[PDB]
Amino acid sequence: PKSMQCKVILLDGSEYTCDVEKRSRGQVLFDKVCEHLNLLEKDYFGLTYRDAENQKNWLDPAKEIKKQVRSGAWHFSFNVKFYPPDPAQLSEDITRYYLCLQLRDDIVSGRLPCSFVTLALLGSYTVQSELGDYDPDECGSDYISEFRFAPNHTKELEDKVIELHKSHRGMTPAEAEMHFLENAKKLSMYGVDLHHAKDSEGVEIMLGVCASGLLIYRDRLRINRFAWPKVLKISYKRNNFYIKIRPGEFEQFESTIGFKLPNHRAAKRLWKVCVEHHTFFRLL
Ligand SMILES: NC(=O)N1CCN(c2ccc(F)cc2)CC1
Repeated sequence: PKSMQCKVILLDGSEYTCDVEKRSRGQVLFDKVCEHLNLLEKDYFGLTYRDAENQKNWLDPAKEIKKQVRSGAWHFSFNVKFYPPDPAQLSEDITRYYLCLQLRDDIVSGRLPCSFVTLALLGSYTVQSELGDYDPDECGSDYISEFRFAPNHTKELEDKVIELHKSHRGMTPAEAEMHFLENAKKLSMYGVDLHHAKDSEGVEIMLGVCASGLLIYRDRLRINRFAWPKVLKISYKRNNFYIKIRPGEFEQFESTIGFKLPNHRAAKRLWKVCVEHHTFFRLL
């Protein structure tokens, strides 16, 4: 029974290595990673891989690993797939911990934009969680934390993290993680998966997929939002992704909005993440 070596980048930046039979489905590897992580609330998470075009793909747990990674290495990341709109409702602290690690990467990477004050507040809760109570000993007037807090670090941001850290005396790791999440969850790009596209006139837009629906970023002045309820039907054909929108009360016919994606695989990928989010956020 021939087994393939799998390497998984965990949310703390460390590598987990295991073996699975070469005809294994993605669920087999995912179950092994989740057990390694002592994670029970597995529904929010998944494994990503990079395809032959270097795009991030979700590893489908129901399909053979080999028929997804195809010609590529058996190298994966462990990621949040469905960002809970109310992290306080998760049953375990360890779930909330992994969600925090994902969000810290979302922030440092610039996928999750954040004001100066919110970067420093989020930062201060991570420090409280990881080091415990503020200690003046590990912080002179020239302190810079090992912790990555932001896509661009400034001495002013480092100072503001420390100032807010001082206010969190007595806060336990679970408490600090919950405060982190209560703030992060409110950010306008929280849990938003962004896809480059063109509208039916060839104008460059972004399509965002999240818990509440599909977003269309045309410009800062023009953001259309389709709650899952309003979305009747979704489909892809060639390089195109089409969305059917419910008629308003006492309108006869649905509207179709068509989008052009970079290529057929980018269209299919957007279609599948939409399918997944609708099913998830219709059951949650
Ligand atoms: N198999 C079926 O009978 N349905 C058809 C509609 N479909 C859907 C998917 C995504 C979305 F955004 C809106 C609707 C769910 C599956």
